[PDB]
Amino acid sequence: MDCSTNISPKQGLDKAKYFSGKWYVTHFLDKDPQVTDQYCSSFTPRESDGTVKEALYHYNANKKTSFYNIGEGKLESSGLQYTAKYKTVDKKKAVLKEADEKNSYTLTVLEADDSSALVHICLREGSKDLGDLYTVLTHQKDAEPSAKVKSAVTQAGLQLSQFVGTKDLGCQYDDQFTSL
Ligand code: HEM
Repeated sequence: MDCSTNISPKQGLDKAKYFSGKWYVTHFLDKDPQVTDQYCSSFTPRESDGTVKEALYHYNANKKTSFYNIGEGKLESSGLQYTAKYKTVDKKKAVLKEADEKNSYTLTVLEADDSSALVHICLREGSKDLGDLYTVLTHQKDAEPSAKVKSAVTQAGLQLSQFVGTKDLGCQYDDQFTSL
């Protein structure tokens, strides 16, 4: 597998709209999943002098288990795009593994407004691309994405209908973990 190539951040986006609130994934598009388990995710991204830190949460909807990470990276010269190394933590944010130099993700923001966003994420380990994911995001669980963000899905060459909708998965979030 190869992460999608035509990916660059939309220019003219207002970063205070992305580094805002918390995000819940309402729809995801996973190109070549190595597992069949489907997940829910929420994260809280903050930025300061070009360094991003974000608490990251995954819920396995089949096994009904959750795992936790903290990402850190630097904004690119191109705009709202950053490559993040990440720690592995427990629900109390105790560090189980420090960030290393082989594991990272690149996050690119394709659209972001007052209520919603579209972002792309390539997860990598050493020389291999592990996962390519598009995610539609809202600020509350199960809120409808904006017409603008829906338009950006189609602009990106995609069909929203072909994403997995997370509402039917029976998601469970930990809003204490994502807070702050
Ligand atoms: C609902 C949306 C998402 C889905 C379906 C999803 C799915 C997955 C899956 C299946 C894995 C591998 C789990 C394993 O077998 O260990 C994973 C790992 C990971 N994801 Fe996501 N993910 C989502 C959202 C996100 C987002 C928004 C971010 C970044 C902000 C992110 C960052 C990561 C990272 C860093 C890992 C590596 C964790 C590790 O190696 O322990 N994910 N995700």
